[PDB]
Amino acid sequence: MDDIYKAAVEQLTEEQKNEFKAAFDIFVLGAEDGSISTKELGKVMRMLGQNPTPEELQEMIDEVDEDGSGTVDFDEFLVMMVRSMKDDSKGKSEEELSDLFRMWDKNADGYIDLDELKIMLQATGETITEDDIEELMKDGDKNNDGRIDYDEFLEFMKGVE
Repeated sequence: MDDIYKAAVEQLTEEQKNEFKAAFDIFVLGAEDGSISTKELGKVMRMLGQNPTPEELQEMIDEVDEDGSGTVDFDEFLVMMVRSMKDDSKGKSEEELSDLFRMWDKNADGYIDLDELKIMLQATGETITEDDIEELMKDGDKNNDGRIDYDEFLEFMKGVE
């Protein structure tokens, strides 16, 4: 069963790449080739903050090792990593968008206005004249709204952040 995963890995994001070498480097501890033993494959999951099950793992390799080596290589890990992702109830970017929405909305309205837009100037430092504040608002507004909602706000940063 490699195809079922090939679809998840090919559709995955660069994130999985960082989280991979990030932890992988820990096990290998900066070595030439540190293949995480299957028996440890159950520990790597717990190290990623979660409720793994090393008891079921033994049942997997017992019937099929997906290779018959006894160790965990790159592909093996990358596959298992996403293998768990399957069937879940928590996977959205909104959670992260909520944070930003607040940074650009610190009052009690829940909408990014002209005054909330200029805030960007401080987020970067100092540059351009007031025209920058008006221009921006014109690039995000003037579309029959008069203001900047969430879907409109998050959509902006989703294309430049």
